[PDB]
Amino acid sequence: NEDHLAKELEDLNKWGLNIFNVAGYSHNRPLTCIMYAIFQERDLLKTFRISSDTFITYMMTLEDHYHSDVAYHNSLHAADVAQSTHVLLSTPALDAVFTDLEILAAIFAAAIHDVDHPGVSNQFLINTNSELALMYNDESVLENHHLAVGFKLLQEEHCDIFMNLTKKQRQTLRKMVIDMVLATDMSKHMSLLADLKTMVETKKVTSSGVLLLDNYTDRIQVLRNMVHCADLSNPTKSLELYRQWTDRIMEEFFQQGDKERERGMEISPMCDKHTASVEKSQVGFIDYIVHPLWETWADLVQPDAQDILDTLEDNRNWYQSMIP
Ligand SMILES: CCC(C#N)(CC)Nc1nc(NC)nc(-n2cncn2)n1
Ligand SMILES: [Mg+2]
Ligand SMILES: [Zn+2]
Repeated sequence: NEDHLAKELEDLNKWGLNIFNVAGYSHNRPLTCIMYAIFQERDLLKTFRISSDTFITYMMTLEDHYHSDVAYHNSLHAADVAQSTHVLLSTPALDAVFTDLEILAAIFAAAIHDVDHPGVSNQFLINTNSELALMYNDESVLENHHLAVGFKLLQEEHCDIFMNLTKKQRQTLRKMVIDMVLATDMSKHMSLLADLKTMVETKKVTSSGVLLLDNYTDRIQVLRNMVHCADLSNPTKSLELYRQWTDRIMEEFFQQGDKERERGMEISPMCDKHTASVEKSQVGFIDYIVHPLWETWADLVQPDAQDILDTLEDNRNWYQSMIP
């Protein structure tokens, strides 16, 4: 088992590490397992003076706060987004661009970004007058909640993985994590993409092909988009992995649609299992959301995302060919 897990972790720094296999070989603790691996790999425990005890205590508690009975927004998804963010941070076009604190913040944001997800959408929470929608005035309702839970868990006994950060680093990391988790709210997608396109249109690059990100606004705009890209990365993975993600999201969608139907509500797009095409839903998702984003990211970091973008396009056309 340990040999199988070690073999899978040979792909720790690669797009398309098989996180499903990691879950299997870690007795369904993919988030704790992959986060420990990532933090060891980047020397983050040493740099930020985090004991293994504190880190594994926090991570196990965080993972326990992902719901195992939701089909998609469980800790496997979190583990995938964290590992994908870890890969994106090391894209050669971003060499030496981000600080250690920014790296830490992004990976942490990815790990916590869907914690305590109920397996329904923001629109569902708003339209059912949820306590969470009330608390956050319908504004990034889930994403605010994920932040609330992920941060509060830091206050549990032996859980404050940021204890040895400086005061300013703690404040700045909090702000950055907030920015990156809120950037996973799909209501912010068009704004984020507009800003990414602006950065591409005005990009500055060194002689070595590395992006120049002078001011803090540009830096956080790239990091926000990076975590959003990782969140939206399933269609950019090898087809055998993408198909497993699609199976999981459609299970979660159909379950929400059943709740909507039983409440006498209008069923959300793609959530009616008696009429929904899984394949049409994926092609629309890619055409309207994922491909505009990832093509723009690819342009920002060219040529480093070329195989990722080609895989996305190939998967899109494969799904389109499977439409009934
Ligand atoms: C906020 C992220 C979210 C979005 N959008 C919803 C959880 N991610 C997501 N991931 C997949 N993976 C196959 N598919 C979809 N689909 C969205 N329409 C059809 N599919 N969405
Ligand atoms: Mg989310
Ligand atoms: Zn997510």
